Amino acid sequence: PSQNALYLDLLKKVLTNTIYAHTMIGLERLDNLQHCVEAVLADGVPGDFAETGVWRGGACIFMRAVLQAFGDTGRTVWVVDSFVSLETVRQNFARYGLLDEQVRFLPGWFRDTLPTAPIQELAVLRLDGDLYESTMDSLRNLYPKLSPGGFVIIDDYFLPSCQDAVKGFRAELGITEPIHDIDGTGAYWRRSW
Amino acid sequence: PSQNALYLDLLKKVLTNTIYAHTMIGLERLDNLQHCVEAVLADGVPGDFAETGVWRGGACIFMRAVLQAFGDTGRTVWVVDSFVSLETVRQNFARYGLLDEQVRFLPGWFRDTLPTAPIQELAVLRLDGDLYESTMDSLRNLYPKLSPGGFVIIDDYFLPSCQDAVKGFRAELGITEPIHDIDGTGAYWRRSW
Ligand SMILES: [Mg+2]
Ligand SMILES: [Mg+2]
Repeated sequence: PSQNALYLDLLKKVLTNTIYAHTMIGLERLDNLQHCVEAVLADGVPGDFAETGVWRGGACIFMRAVLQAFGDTGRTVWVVDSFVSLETVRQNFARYGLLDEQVRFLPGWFRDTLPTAPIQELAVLRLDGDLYESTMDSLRNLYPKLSPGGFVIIDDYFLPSCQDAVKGFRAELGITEPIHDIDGTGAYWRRSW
Repeated sequence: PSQNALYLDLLKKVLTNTIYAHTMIGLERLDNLQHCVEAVLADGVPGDFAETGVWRGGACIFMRAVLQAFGDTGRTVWVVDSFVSLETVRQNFARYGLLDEQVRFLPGWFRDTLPTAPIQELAVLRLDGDLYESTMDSLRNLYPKLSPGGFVIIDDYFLPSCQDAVKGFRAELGITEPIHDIDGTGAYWRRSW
């Protein structure tokens, strides 16, 4: 059931700066990110949230905001990137009053930070898969933490080179859950039960 | 009881542009405007809302937003000024998706538009009382429509010349409901029962 719909609808107008930028990903993809997050809450899919490649942080701020909207104080949002520096993203969470303990930051190269990542389980995994290595590093390390019922979201999936990186990973692991389109740009799938 | 608090809290961060301008009046005065509007809804004080001197319209957008937040479809918000033109304010309501039938516009000089004003009753009357004539025109014409339990809000009350205009009006009508401070700038009073 849709708690604080108005809040989240306004926040998307604001994050996308449609109101006068904090995320390039646009409305349709924030919409997708809302439904996936609301599904894991409603269905009881355990785990934290995590985005690799956050840029200014809008998507991570938004995921945090949905947790705010449904009164979930247990799940953590993981903001993972090299760093548009870290402190700028931090204070981007602040301006929404969401810079708190439900937001943790993993600064550094993915090669270095992800294998030893202090994440136990995920209900949502998100990546702006522009590059081959970034995508594999993210999927290979973090996907195994993705709980059943959890979602993987790939923001630039339909870029052919991103496609191929992704098909390659799904072949490696024998992952066969079917991919669904979002907007001709991004795509996602829900891990099986 | 506080419906959609998160929505309204975010909207104030946005209207005041504390998030990256739509109202100069600031947080404390949007806060005051929230409590007064929530009181008339909770207490059943009938009537529309009306602001004279709106500038970009932020306060009027906000009043409309509180109606959005409490699911009140009956009350109208009156946006009253000469016109930073009218159409700019209109599309300022649009960017929040609140440009609808619960918002009506009274363009023109107060001398011309207010005596023949198509307003029946008010629960909230608001003015940025910078000038003597604007203040009197607003109070004299519209205050008598203010229901019992209704609020009058004067955004620049503590400016000495605004003070005196206002004391003058309250003397004229034998209005004795005591004035309360907001922030050292604005002030308001609640009409008696
Ligand atoms: Mg992208
Ligand atoms: Mg003023």
